[PDB]
Amino acid sequence: YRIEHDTMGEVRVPAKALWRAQTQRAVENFPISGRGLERTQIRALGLLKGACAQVNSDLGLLAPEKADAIIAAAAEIADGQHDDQFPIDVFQTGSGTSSNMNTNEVIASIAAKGGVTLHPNDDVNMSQSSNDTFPTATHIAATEAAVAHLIPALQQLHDALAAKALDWHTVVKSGRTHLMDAVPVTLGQEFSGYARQIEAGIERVRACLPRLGELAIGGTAVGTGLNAPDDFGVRVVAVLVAQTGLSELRTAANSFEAQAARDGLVEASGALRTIAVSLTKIANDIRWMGSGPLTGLAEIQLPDLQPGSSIMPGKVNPVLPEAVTQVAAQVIGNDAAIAWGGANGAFELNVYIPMMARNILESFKLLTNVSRLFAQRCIAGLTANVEHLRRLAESSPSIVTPLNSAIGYEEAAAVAKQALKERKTIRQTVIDRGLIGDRLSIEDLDRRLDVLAMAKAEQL
Amino acid sequence: YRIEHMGEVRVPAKALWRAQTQRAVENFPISGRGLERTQIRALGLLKGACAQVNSDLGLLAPEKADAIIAAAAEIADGQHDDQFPIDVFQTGSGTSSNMNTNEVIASIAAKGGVTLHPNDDVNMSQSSNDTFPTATHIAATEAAVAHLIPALQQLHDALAAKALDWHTVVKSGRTHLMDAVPVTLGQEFSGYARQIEAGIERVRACLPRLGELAIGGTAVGTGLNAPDDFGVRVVAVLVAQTGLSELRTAANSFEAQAARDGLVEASGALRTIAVSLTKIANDIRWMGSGPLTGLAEIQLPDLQPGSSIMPGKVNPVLPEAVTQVAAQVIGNDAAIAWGGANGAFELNVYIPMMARNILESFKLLTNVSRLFAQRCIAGLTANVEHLRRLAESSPSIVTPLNSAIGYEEAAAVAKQALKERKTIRQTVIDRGLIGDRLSIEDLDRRLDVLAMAKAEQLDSD
Amino acid sequence: SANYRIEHDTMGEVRVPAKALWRAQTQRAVENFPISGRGLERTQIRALGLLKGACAQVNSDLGLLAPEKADAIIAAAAEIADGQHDDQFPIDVFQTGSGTSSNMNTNEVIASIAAKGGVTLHPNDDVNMSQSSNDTFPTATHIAATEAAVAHLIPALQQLHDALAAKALDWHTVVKSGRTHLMDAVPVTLGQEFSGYARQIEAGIERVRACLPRLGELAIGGTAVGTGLNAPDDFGVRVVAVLVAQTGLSELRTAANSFEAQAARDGLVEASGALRTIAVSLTKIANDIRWMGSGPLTGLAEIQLPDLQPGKVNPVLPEAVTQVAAQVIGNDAAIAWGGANGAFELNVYIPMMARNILESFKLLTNVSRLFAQRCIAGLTANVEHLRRLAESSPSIVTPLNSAIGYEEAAAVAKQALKERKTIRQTVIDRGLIGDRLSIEDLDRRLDVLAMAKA
Amino acid sequence: ANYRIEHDTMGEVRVPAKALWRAQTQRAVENFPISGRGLERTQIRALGLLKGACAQVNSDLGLLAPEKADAIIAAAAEIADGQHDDQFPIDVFQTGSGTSSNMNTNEVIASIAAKGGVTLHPNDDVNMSQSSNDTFPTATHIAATEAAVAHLIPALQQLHDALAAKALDWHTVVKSGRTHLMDAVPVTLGQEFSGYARQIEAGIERVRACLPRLGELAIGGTAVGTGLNAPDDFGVRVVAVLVAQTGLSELRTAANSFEAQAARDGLVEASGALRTIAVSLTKIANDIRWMGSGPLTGLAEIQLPDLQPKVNPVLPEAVTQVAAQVIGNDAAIAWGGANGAFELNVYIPMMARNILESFKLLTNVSRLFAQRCIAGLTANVEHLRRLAESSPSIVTPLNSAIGYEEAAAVAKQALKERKTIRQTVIDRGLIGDRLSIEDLDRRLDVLAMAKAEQL
Ligand SMILES: [Cl-]
Ligand SMILES: [Cl-]
Repeated sequence: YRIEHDTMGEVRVPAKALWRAQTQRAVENFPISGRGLERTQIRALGLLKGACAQVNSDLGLLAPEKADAIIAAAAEIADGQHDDQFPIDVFQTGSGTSSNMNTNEVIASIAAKGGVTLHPNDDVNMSQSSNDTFPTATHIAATEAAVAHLIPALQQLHDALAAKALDWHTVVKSGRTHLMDAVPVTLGQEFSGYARQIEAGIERVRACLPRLGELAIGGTAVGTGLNAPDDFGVRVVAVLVAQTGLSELRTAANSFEAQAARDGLVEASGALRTIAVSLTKIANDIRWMGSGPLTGLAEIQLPDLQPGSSIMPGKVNPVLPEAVTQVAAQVIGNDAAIAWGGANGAFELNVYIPMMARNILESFKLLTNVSRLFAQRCIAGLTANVEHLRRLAESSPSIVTPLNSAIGYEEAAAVAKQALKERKTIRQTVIDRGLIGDRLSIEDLDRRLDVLAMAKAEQL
Repeated sequence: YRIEHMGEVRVPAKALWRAQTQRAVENFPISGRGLERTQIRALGLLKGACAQVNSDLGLLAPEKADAIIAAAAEIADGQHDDQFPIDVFQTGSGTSSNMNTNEVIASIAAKGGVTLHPNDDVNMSQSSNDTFPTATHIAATEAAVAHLIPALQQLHDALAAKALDWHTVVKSGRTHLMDAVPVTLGQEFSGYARQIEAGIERVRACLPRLGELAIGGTAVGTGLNAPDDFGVRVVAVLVAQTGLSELRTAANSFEAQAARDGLVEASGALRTIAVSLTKIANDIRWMGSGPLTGLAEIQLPDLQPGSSIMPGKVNPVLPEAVTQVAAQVIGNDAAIAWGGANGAFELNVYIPMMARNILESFKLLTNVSRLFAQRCIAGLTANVEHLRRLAESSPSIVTPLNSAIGYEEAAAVAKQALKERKTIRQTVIDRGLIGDRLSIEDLDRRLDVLAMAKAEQLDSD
Repeated sequence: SANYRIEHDTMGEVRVPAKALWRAQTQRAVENFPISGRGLERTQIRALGLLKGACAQVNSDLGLLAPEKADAIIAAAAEIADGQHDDQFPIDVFQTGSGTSSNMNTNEVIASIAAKGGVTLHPNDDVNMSQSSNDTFPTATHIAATEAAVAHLIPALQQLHDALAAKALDWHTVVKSGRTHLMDAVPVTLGQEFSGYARQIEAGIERVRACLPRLGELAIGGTAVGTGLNAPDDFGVRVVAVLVAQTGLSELRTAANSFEAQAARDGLVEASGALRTIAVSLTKIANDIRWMGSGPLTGLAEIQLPDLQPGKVNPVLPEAVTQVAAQVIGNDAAIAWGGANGAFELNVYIPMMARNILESFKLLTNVSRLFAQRCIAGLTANVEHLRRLAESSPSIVTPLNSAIGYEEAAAVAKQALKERKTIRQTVIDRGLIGDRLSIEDLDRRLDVLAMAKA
Repeated sequence: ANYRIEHDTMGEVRVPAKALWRAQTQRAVENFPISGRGLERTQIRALGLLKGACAQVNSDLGLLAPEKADAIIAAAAEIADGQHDDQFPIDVFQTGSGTSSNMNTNEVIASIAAKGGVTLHPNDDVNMSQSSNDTFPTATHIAATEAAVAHLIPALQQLHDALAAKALDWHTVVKSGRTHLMDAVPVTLGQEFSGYARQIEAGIERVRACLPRLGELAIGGTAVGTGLNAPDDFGVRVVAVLVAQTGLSELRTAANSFEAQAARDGLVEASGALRTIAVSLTKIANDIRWMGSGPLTGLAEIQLPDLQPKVNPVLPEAVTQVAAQVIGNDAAIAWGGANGAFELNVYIPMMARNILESFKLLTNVSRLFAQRCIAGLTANVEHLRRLAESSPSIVTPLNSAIGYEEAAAVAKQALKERKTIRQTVIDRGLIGDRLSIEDLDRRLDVLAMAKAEQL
């Protein structure tokens, strides 16, 4: 432990700590959750501070040697080398000013090790305020999370579902509506439905990016840009785009809206929440399809991933659909916290940013990781019980309707009843009731009862 | 009372519905609230378009189809809103309300001498599962395009007009509710206007999927027992007759019946708009707070006496209506997502509940946005001189004095200005700082609070 | 020209529909708030009428109001309470958040009624004597909610509990396979499952009763801000005594703290949490029941639900129940949102909170009785099918754990599935009948009804 | 050499050489890398306590050899104490029964015992008489009950006491009431704080009211609630040991063993109380930051203690952000709670994460709020009295003498002419037989108008 002195007081910080006094005071002020910023927010703070130093150097406001040291330090933070140097609670001052100062202090300590003296506020925070920085970092992280990680994971899941839909194009089975027997579908058609939900999910995320990517940087304390260069925003954004390749980043359409509100995070959480709703449907159908082996639906077999029960030997459970539906619940909860924070800004500043940031970035992370796992450890290895599915379809009261024009709906209903009673196919029941004659050939019967043709699947 | 038929069922004399509707009436006495006029309208539009297409394809006799088209137009025109008694909380496919529509059409046609079978004729090529969701998405799409977006535009334009009027009305900023550097009222209102403009963008961005219709998918999405092009033909007629260009056949017919994800998506946009409106309305009632113990920045138009007991008091009732509507939209949004997530296999069976909530959220936001615009925003007046005096008295504006008198003396100016409740300018003077290091002209340039707000400068015209 | 008359308030003159019993302030509110198109419910109008009568009674008792005026208010308030004048309450739910407009609606309509019997009442000075909207509208709201809880919801839940409990008794020995993670588990009885459902509803009643000490708190007497200004010091205790006497609801009480009772609506938030928990319970019960009724061929086909429209019946009441639960969850979020956002001496989200909490009580009340009477009571069990499912679960190997150990039991279950044999046959075929396991042991242990430990 | 082979009924698994977990835990490490966060200290504590108690009872009943039971009890005590938290690597977002974390505890106990020369089978011995399906929700409800009783209620009591202390200190500090954000009649700062204190007091009542069901434990129901493979009194014996060790008398066996496993309704109920407390805290914190606002542009009614380093209301901001998180967590909890199927609700680890977090946030921020914000507030007494006297609504007690409509005209003219209400009553010639100047000055005393009660 080393000793430091702010105005006014003495504070002890850990010897290995690169943060300084203001960060240590915040550590002492907010012992609330014990959880600090995630890797992605820390990275984005590093990206922002490097770009700001670049621009301050470019405009002749910051000595090049100082700028170069900030840029080098900030690069180390952005590269994830100092994730342990950010100890401040998520539940901190609502502008995120404490984490902003944490970044400035850590950068100055890194630079000191290379022989360059940096003032955390006067140099590392030059042209910035305690209010346009943390939300800028939040939107960088969220935009990067969307574009570089979530959309590719969703595409991977989409592609897995679509491949199954193709494999199972002719795997006929009974539809279910209201959980009751219905006319035939194919397993491929159902999975093409799941694939569309994920594809629409990607479209939903893409549609929020024009506003998610808006950055407040340059608006300084109240959105007016006082004490910054007039073009600071567009210059900093240009550097960030050039360096990251994230072309979705842009200066805000209105500098006051970009600090008074965090509506872009609320909008984006809505898209994540819709994806959670879709994933809930997909995962719950899939675990119901896999239910059994003997007292359930037994339509498909999920890959085994681990023993199911500490007490019931040999049982295996749909653990990936469970992870997906729990993740979806968490995204829904996080979404409510985000909206609550978003609605409650006042005048020139929304002061729920650290909480909103935690929730939106966690939702991105959970959906990204569980989507890849779902695709790779569950969807890819599904196998269908093809004969079981076809037998139930061919035995269903739902398929007697195309018999009506041959034998009348009365006799069709009798066929339906006897088929259930004897657990027979409709076909065999028609034969056993002696209905094959000049009225109905066996070839006409097989045409009328072609359950795959009833599913009306496009041939390829 | 009349008797019908299984049977036997008693139905009110002047009722155009028949036995199945009356059964549903007896099965679901839950909320006492039925379909809204917009949903009834959409069912009418859909039934008329289906009859047109069945007629075109030679599946339905022209005189039967003509009778359906005439009856459906009456329903769509709002002539029979009292003929749909079934609870919202009905069978989750909306099949009861679908049959309600079929029965009412058949009764209307009967009065014209034409006999229609509610199922075989009016429900021809349709199922108990692709129709109610189609009508829901028609209603929601119309609500978005024909009503909500124009109402939001009206509010945007009213906010933007105030931003323009108040372009030079300088005041102190507030961050964390604490004194901050100068802004203008016009800047704040341009921020509010952007939030509403962004709200319109959000609604527009959900329309490609909100406008997707299930019609043609029949019982499970396969289109069994309908013509293969039933969907595209019905959509063609609907778009031609209504002008609702956003309507389209669904990209995937199973997704369009197994899920209502487009309603969940659209509710998110409405919910974000509710979040924006909460900010805007809160700020405005705080700006209007007082008259003497609050912020007193602006005056809201009086709309009614404030209090049954405190005489003369007037309250920010339009902001209250807006923030209460926003809470309702947030609650409706949670119900919609809950319904959306819980479909099974080929059918989501939460449609009537989801429909009730999404359409009510459209309606509330539409109506309160226009009232907010017209009865509050349009008539706001600013206490211009009060605002400016507070800005000119702020410790936050001494910074541009630093390069003239040093930051230590600037802090002393700040301290003294507060203690004496004087402006910074007057304090600088009262401390004898005006000499050859600082002329009065220089002082006024440095302490120009409007320039500190950095408002955009307009051109010479 | 003869379509309207002129009324006035402190803001000026207002044209009012000629036949309307309301006056200037109601009419302003009609024009200010055309938002949802829906006004106060019957139950809300009743509680407002009841409250106004009770206030006039107490003002009469204390000699503050002339008995002739007091009697006219009490007479008119009773007409309002009984539902004679619901069409004279046109104001939207989404009005000023104190309910000022609906309070004046009641004052003005009472004044107009009393005018027809020859008595002149000032809507503020007489009908609203000793009162504010800020204590009377939350009081009317909590009266309605307390009444909904005690007189309607709890009895409806008890009816549902009793229907569930009767099935648990009737089906006490109907053995079936338990399911966990949706996969084949050890035996249970249908009766045991329904005893679980009954407990959830019983616990639901316990949750509603636990909120009553704060739901029943009334703000009446606090007037403008909670200080009681312009009311007798004992106005609250006296009005509540009249209320208790007239309604029979002993749960109504004066607030513990008069400032908390007006600055916040925390008791409505609290009560919504109990309703939301009940919606969560109902979702589980209804989902299980529609899955048990599923199929028959493609589903579990465990039970048959009564057919209501008009054998493969759609589970229409489970669908109504789970949709109602979704609504209660949505209403609950709206209520908490309004609840959190009070400022200083007043929470101004009351009409919206009232709309949602009263609707949640109504939906749960009505759907629970329907569910109990028209679904639960007439359920029939496919007893032989259920026993066959119980017998076929590979997890019936579980009671052999103490005899052959977890790992060998797992090997048994897997082979039985692979070779399509019973567990008993597989235990035999694996040569496990020996020193530490006999056929007698299996007859004892593999008995599926005994395994359910009923 | 950096790994070893372990096995389960699904096959062989490579496990890090130094790890005390075994095959099923390692499978779960690979199956669920989702959030990157595992069980909390309190959850691992409760799991350790529970395994120890189970071994004690199995020993008592002669079902488990004493030296095996002793080894389990000793290992479980080390886990409970926190010596092995680094041995619990499994994600929160695992199988929804918590099977993986249950086997995590079983495997780590087996490895700890092996070091002392005792061989335990993770299933047959450490998991004897148990399922994940009764033990994981039992450990969850133990942890939740302990959080409520030993941590949250004392934290709320501390906040209540700090607020009540201000209500006393400021009992006669008169100010203007505000309703709809507009000028109302007088209140005292103390009266307002007595309202805040009651909200927190009611919050404690709300937490106390959920304990009879929060404290219900599924232990003994094993796989589905029937108690199969467990002694008929396993549950009650285990609960007695837990109550004795923890001192938590609120722990109890479940009223119905099927409800206790098929649903997690007690967590949903408890979250509702926490959500209500968040709603209260939001009102309290908002009022306090608005009272401290400005000073020039705001209300400037009170001064908040400066914490870093015009002081920003950072603790009210922490409180309102925590409340938002509690509301979010509460929605996640209800969602998981609703979606059980048949004999098991499979959202337990997610529901546990969220309810335990909500307890923790409310506990810690309530203590910080009490000590570092509420206790040091100072009132601007003269400014507050000036606000009270300036409100035009102070005309209200004249209603009985001049009627509502005239009093309204008085308030309107006072505002217009920038005069006091007293002068305006005079200017309008209202002093007469129905209102003397002595009555007027009696009725307009703002402290008296606040009607603060005798102490
Ligand atoms: Cl297809
Ligand atoms: Cl390790």
